[PDB]
Amino acid sequence: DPMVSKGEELFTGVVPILVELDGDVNGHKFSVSGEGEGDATYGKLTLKFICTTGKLPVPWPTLVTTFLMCFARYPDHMKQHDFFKSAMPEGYVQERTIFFKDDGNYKTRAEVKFEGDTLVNRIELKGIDFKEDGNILGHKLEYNYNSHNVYIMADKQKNGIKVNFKIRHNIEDGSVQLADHYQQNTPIGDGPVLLPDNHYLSYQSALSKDPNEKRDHMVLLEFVTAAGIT
Repeated sequence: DPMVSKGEELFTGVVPILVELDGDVNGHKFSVSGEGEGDATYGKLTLKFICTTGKLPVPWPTLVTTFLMCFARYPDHMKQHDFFKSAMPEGYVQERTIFFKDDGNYKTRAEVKFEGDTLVNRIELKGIDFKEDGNILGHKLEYNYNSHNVYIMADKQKNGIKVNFKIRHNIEDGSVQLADHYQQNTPIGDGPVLLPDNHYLSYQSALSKDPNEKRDHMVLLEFVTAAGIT
């Protein structure tokens, strides 16, 4: 397939990744930069993020979903369903609203595209109506992360996709903080893209720290695999 060849070919080895995020949650402002690499053949992403403005005023786990679905491994039989690579190299817009149960919400806009050989994710995040002393601004979330499926459907009329899923973040008391994600993606170019049948991505994420790093930071290792079309 002369299309499936194009974006495919852009992802066949290890691709450098740059992430930049500008954030404001209840007027607490911050910036983060990330670097690493993705290897879509294996669905493998390796990233390190740094808060460049000082102390991150939200828990790192809350930003994992915000900080690259073009790196998903699509099985050969499901390659006609890979919208994210098909939008490349011109890229796509990824928008979300993240509703923290009994707390505030995040609204994000990102552009994901190539700059030369580097895959870049540029993000603006606004949070509002957070509780001062709640789980997010009160930093009551454990530094860990659960496996989760991400459901994708076509949104034909916007020439893109809609994605929906729930994240449960472990609270330090043994409870959980739900984060209800609503997502839309649409290509930046006017060229054709693959519009998928309903399917899902399986994510596994592992959080860690760099023992030599004094800045406020997070190391993220993610595996992501498309499924749900036999």
